[PDB]
Amino acid sequence: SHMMADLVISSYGGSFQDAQTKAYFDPYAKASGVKVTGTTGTGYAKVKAMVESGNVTWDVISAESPAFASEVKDGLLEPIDYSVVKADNVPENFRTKYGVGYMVFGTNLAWNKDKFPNGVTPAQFFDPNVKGRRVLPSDATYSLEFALMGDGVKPADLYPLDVKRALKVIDRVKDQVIGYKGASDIQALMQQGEADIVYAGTGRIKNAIKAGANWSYSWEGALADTEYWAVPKGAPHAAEAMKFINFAVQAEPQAELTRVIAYGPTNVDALRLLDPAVAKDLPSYPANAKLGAVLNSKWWNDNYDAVKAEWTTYIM
Ligand SMILES: O=C(O)[C@@H]1C=CC(=O)N1C[C@@H](O)[C@@H](O)[C@H](O)[C@H](O)CO
Ligand code: NA
Repeated sequence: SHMMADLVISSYGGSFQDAQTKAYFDPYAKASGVKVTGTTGTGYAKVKAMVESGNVTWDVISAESPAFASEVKDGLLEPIDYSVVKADNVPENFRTKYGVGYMVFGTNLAWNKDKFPNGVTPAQFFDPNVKGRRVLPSDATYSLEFALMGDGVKPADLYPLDVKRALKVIDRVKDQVIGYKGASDIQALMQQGEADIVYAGTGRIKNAIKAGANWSYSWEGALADTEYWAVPKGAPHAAEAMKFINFAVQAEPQAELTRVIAYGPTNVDALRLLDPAVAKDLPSYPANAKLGAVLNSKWWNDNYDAVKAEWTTYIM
């Protein structure tokens, strides 16, 4: 097998995609001689539509664990070729039949420092007396766990999610929620000063700060999740996709990703390559982990369809 066209990788755009281009896409292109083209739009609904039409234009996707669970459940993915993906320094739990866990990321409460000098706690985010333009994630995933922790549900007691309660909690501040947005849209709103309080990926928050946004954040009520490399069923360059995944999950590219954006590696040999201070900005850091929870992809696997049908009518 050899690439005669570009290898198309679907991700989330903005600063995270810039980080993937710098750590993974351009280094892979240089190492292999493959032309690599990053695109946006990754998500369960789009992967489903594309795979079922038989018009697969994405060779690799980046999938968050609930989207990945739905994709696996619908048989939308090629099994990973582990004769090609060789990464024994990536723990076996991340090397799944249909995807390779390559990143651990937190989703955190962040606030504009000038609007909130004393910060914002998850309880304050869901307090109608606290005035501020709020932005929640675009889907029910992450949003529901945040609402529940904001309402005093202990991280250890999160799952099974009390969906009715979570929606009643969001109801308290719904009139102050300006949007249910994707990661790139949230970072843009922070930088432009069009939002005052958000729930977003740590890397997006810290990149907005790097760009001059006077915002702060905390690990209180944060939700950690795993991101996977997967290959849509019927991907025209499925074998080439395996070679990219193999390259990308090695210690050095994984370290280059965490160098540019505050998301964590799955490769155990990546952290010794990085500044020891990066550890403290990751979900696995014990002082951080105790203040939030880890997304339960088994619960989402079993409840996503029911939650989605409700969420759509809820935001509309
Ligand atoms: O793009 C990012 O920086 C981060 C990094 C991994 C990831 O899946 N991200 C997106 C999620 O934080 C989030 O935007 C999610 O896709 C939406 O809320 C819809 O489920
Ligand atoms: Na979401």
